[PDB]
Amino acid sequence: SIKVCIADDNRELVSLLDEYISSQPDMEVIGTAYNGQDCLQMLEEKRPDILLLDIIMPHLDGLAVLERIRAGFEHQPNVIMLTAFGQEDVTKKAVELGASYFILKPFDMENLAHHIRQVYGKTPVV
Ligand SMILES: [Ca+2]
Repeated sequence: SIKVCIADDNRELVSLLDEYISSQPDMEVIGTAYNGQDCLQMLEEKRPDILLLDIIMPHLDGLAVLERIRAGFEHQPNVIMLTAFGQEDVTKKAVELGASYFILKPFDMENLAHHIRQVYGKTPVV
């Protein structure tokens, strides 16, 4: 199954995401975090295939998280940014830092699941 981790400081949203993704037969939520530091700690412990990553969060933001994942971890989930902040420089930074996809809030759950499955099933070297 696709193992998903969720990082966002909106607790209600995390619960909705967890409920929906848990209802998909091919997916499982293996961890959630409410800020960037907790997200990094969660990634030390869990090895998701997919990370849903909010940007605006306390302690450490999702772009700092993205940069740390690429530089500091052996195992790397494919990351889907899921944020309200789709500012021109931020989108560009996200792709430079290794994000696999970037979805704006507000979003539809079905579209999100569609992207999860495409990103998991993705590279250029055969
Ligand atoms: Ca936020």
